Amino acid sequence: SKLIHVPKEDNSKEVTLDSLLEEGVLDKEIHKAITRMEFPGLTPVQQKTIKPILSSEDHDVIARAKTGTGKTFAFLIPIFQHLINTKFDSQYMVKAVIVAPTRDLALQIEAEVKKIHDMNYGLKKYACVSLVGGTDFRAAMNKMNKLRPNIVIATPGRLIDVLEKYSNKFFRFVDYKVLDEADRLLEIGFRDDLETISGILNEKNSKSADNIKTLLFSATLDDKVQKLANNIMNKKECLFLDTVDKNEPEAHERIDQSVVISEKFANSIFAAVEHIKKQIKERDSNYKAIIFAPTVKFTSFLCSILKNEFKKDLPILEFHGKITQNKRTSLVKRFKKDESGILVCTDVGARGMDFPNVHEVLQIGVPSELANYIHRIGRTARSGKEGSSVLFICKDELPFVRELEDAKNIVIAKQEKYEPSEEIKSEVLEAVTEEPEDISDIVISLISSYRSCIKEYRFSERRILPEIASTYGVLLNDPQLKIPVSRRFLDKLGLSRSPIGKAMFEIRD
DNA sequence: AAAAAAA
Ligand SMILES: Nc1ncnc2c1ncn2[C@@H]1O[C@H](COP(=O)(O)OP(=O)(O)O)[C@@H](O)[C@H]1O
Ligand code: BEF
Ligand SMILES: [Mg+2]
Repeated sequence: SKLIHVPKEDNSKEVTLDSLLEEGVLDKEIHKAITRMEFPGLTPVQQKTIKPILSSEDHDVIARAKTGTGKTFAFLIPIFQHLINTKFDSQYMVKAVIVAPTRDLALQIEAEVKKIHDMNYGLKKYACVSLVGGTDFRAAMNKMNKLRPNIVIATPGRLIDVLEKYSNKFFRFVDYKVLDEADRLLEIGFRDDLETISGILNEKNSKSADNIKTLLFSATLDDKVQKLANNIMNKKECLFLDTVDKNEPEAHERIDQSVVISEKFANSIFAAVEHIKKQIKERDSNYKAIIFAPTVKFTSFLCSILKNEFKKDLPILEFHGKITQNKRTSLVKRFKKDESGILVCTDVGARGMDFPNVHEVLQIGVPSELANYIHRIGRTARSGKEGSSVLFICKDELPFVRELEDAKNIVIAKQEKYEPSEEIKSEVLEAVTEEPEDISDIVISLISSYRSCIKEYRFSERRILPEIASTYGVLLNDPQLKIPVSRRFLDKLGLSRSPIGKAMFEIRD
C-alpha cells in the first residue's frame, strides 16, 4: 500500500496530557492515570503517536523510537482512550490485541497495563488478560471467561492456540492490532504466525475484514518491514512516524559504548571477569549489570563462573528460555526491584525488558542478529538515565563490528586490546567445576551458534569456528587439544569432508 | 548440534 513518512522535526510544538485533554483527544480518566505517574513530560514518540493512532479510522501506523523512550504507553494510552470512546459497544469483547516476541515482555506489558489500572481504579473495568506460552491454558481461559478482557497481550503461538479454539467468543470485535518489536515478529519463524493471527482476526471481525488497525513498534526498523508487513496491514495508507533522523544511528546516544578485543574467544571470559571485578571495587558493590551470551549452555556455564567469582559481592541471576516461567517471572521481578546484581542471560532479555537503573550492559560474543546489538545495549540508559556498554570479543569476530558500521551506522569510538594474565586464567579455570563432557557440549553449542550467523556477520568460516572450538582446549588447559567426538556425530555436523572439521575435531570413537 | 517461540 501507500507509505507516508513523517520525519523527525526539531521545531515541533510540544504535546502534553493537559493539551490532549483540552483538545478533547483524551478523556479525563486516562489523563488522571498518566499524570499520577509523575513523568516530566511525554516522550517524543508518545507526543507523536497518540493523536494519530486515534485520529483516522483509516491509516495504519508504523512508529520508530529508540530504546527505553516509552514506546509502550505510546500505544497503551491510545488503546485505553479508544476503550473509553466505545465503552457501550461490545463491553465484554476484546478490542485490542498486543503481540510480543517473548513471554516476559508480554507479561511486562500486562504489568504496565496493571500500573495504568493502579493509577486509576476507574480503569479496572477495562480488564486485561495475558496469553503466553509456558502457562496453564485452562487457567488463562478461565481468566478470559471471568474478566472478559478488552485488552489481550500474547505471544503468537499460544494466541493461535487460543484463536483456533475460541476466536468466535472473544475476538470477533477487535479494532486494534499491536506488534511490539515489530521487526522481530516479522522474522522467519514468527511471520507465518502473525499472518495467521491477522488472517483469523480479519476473517472473524464483524464490521469488515479491513476494520482492524495495525500498529508496529520497534527501536529498529526501516521501510523493508512494510514489505514484510504488507500481508498483515489492512488500511490503504500507512503512517510512518520517526523520532530518528534517516542518517542518525538507531543506537541510543547516551549509551557509553566500548569493545574489548582479545586474541581468542575464550579470553573474553577473562576480560569480562576482570571488568566486573574492577566495577565492584570502584562502585563498592553498588553494581547492577546485564551480561549477554550466545547460547543457553554458555549462559549457564558463564553463570557458574560468575557465581564462583562474584557471589560474595552480588547476586547472580541465570535467565534463559530453559528456565521455567515462574522462575523467569520471579527473577525478572527481583532484578527489576533489586538495587544491584548481575543478570546473565541469552537474547530472551535483549528486547523490550525494562530493568530500571542498570549501570552496564556487557556482552560476551555476538547477538543472534545485528539489530539485537542495539536492543541489548538498550537495556541500559533507559528513561533518561545514563549508561555504559562493553562488547567482549576476539579478532575473528571483528567483521561483526564492521557490519555494525556498514548497516546501522554504529561506531564504537572506544576500542582496546586484551591479553589475560596467568593469574586470572588460573583463578577462572579454578572456578570451573564442569566435567569435560559438559565443556564439550558448551563449546559445541557455540560452534553451532556461530556457524548459523557466518553469512550474516561476514565471518571467515575457516578462521572463526576453530577459534570457537579451541575454547575446549583452553578451558581444559590443553591448547593443542581438540574436541573428542564420534565420526557419525561429525557426519551429523556435516563437517567430515571439511579441513575445518578436521582442524577443530578429533574423531575418538 | 544453534535466542526464541506450541506442546
Ligand atoms: N513519559 C515518560 N517519561 C518518563 N519516563 C517514562 C515515560 N513513559 C515511560 N517511561 C518509563 O520508561 C521505562 C521503559 O519504557 P518503555 O515503554 O519500555 O520504552 P521502550 O518500549 O521504547 O523501550 C518505564 O520504566 C517507564 O517508567
Ligand atoms: F516496548 Be519496548 F519493546 F519495551
Ligand atoms: Mg525498547
